[PDB]
Amino acid sequence: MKIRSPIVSVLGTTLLDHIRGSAVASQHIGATEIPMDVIEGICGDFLKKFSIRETLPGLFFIDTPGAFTTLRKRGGALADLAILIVDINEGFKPQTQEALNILRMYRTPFVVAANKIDRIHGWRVHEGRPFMETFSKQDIQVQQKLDTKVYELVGKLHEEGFESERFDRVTDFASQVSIIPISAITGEGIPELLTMLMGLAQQYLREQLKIEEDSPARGTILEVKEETGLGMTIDAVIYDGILRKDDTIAMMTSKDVISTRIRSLLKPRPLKFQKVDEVVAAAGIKIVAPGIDDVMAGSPLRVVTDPEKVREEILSEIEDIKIDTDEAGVVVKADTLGSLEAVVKILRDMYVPIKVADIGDVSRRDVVNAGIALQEDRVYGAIIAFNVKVIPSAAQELKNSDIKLFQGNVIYRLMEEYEEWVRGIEEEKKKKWMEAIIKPASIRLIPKLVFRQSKPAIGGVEVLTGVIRQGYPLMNDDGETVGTVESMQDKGENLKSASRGQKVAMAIKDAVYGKTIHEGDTLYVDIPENHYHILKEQLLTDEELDLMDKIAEIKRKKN
Repeated sequence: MKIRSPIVSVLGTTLLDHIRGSAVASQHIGATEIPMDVIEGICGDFLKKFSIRETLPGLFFIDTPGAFTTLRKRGGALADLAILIVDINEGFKPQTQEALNILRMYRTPFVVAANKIDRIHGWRVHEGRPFMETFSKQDIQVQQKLDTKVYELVGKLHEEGFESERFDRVTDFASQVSIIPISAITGEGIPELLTMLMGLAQQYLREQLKIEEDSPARGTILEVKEETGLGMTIDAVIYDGILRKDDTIAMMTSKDVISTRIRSLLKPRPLKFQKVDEVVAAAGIKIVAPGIDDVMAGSPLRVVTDPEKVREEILSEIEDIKIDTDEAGVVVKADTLGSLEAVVKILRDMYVPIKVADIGDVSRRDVVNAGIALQEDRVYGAIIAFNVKVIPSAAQELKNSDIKLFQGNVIYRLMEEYEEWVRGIEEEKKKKWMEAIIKPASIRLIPKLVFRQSKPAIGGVEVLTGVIRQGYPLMNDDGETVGTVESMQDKGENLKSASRGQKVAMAIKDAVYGKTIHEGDTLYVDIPENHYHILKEQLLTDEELDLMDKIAEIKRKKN
């Protein structure tokens, strides 16, 4: 058993391009590894406070700015730590909220590198010096301008739910994000950037770094791409175990689990490719093997021991990111395995059930399924398609509304759009169910306006409070039943609903003037006990509320 190097993804590049020079100024495919001794050489005595430095090989940086979403293992992120790069002059942006969203979602410890400090008006570069050193040599007004921009970032982070501060002012390192102002182009601030990473390693990394350097290699494919001279190849990161040139490895394709016997393991040329016999966890490597081509970026990579065990172990990992059930509802489609897992994770996070989740453009069958799910709660009758096009065959068999389609290349916007969409469809529901509820309404029988005594009694009437509807039951001042609103007419208009001080000619079935009903009388809607109870959730105008209590008192004298 060994303790490997933490894997660090960079979100938001000359960062590693000048960091690579850091060490070279004394190789992995898709990654750069900075040995611990080099880190200590760059970080003065600032590191001497972190005891994990004596046990780590160094830091393994993934050369993949963001997919991070593609850098994933069973359960989530393959990265142990992460740097979120923000431009300190431009401040926040969209891709920054998308990254933050993803970082908290996967719960990965991270630091923010407030890049481009060299671009602040009046700043004087001090090549490769720690931030504190260079900052203290700047003019008082230049120092103030950097703190102003930093605090604007602290502000945005706060709106987003993260408390944070410039690294040297952080209180409680576990909950505040540490912001390290830097300049990638210059080496300014890089020392503290690395010290805060060693800082996060000290705070959160233990058993996650333990590997069994002899066990069959556990990795993840980040790129399936052609290469001159060696057709299709695979670039992978190994996080546990050992991979050998003669190994057999299984991986997921878009349809099935396959395996291939490796022909070559290639890495960059030391200090185009260089062949190697093996690689140990904490490695980025290019693989040359036969039946790849349809291999999925983001798929697990496993050297094969037992074909049955490896096969189902891979199948189950993917089973969680697919879902093709019948129940629930909501269809999700992303352009990649990682994205898909991110979206499904966020949705699954919002307890929103899913019926479909897969890769590829929206298809007729996705629309059909959005329908089968629409048949129960139109809130599910939606298609959420992340960075994926809509096949013509489905853009037509989708014409019939009822199934909303959210498109976009940014995940939080789509989610925001979903939630609010659900909001309207959520209000445009109570309402629908409200109509079926008999609201409070009061009515006054205008004197000297009797057009008919019995049969429908018919008289001029004024709406006192609320809204009386055709069919509403009417009762006495003493709770006695009087009749039912048969029909209404305002001047020449036939109505079923009348409010305010409307005044109309009203036909009242079952009522009889100078008997059951009397001119001048005030009649009240005979709301049903149950309907009344539904005052909760369903709750009016300051009048309908006072009236509801009155109807209550009125009936109360009998219950």
